[PDB]
This record gives sequence, structure tokens and C-alpha cells, in this order.
Amino acid sequence: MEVYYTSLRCRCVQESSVFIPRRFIDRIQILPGCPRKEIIVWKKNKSIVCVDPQAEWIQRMMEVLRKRSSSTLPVPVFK
Repeated sequence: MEVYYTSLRCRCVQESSVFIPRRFIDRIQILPGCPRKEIIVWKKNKSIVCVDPQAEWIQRMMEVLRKRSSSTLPVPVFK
């Protein structure tokens, strides 16, 4: 799915829902002036893609990355 936004307030005018495998992704920006949330994917081949925030795969990948930023911490020590 591809969505086009006549709106002039957001930098993402065109969003895609097509799956982007994790191995080709460098980084993902989350933007909560623009009245809607944006997810901008920086691919490993220097291209940029705005992603449909409602796509299932991107919600699943974000859940994984958020759960991992607390799972590779050093193991605390007590007493």
C-alpha cells in the first residue's frame, strides 16, 4: 500500500506499507506542526522511506527494538 498526503504540514508526503527487512535498515526516526506520527526509515543503501505507521511489520519491529534497548544492559550487582 502507498498513501499520498496533499497536506503541507508534514515532511512525509508519501508513505509506504511495504515490508523492509531489518538487515537493510540503518535507522528509524519516530516523529510524534505535523498532525500525524511519522516513521522515516533510513536504508543501508542511502535511500529514505516514510512508512505507514499502521503497517503491522513496522509495529512489530519497533516493539522488538524497544524491548532490546533494556535487554543488553550490564547485569546489576548488589551488596
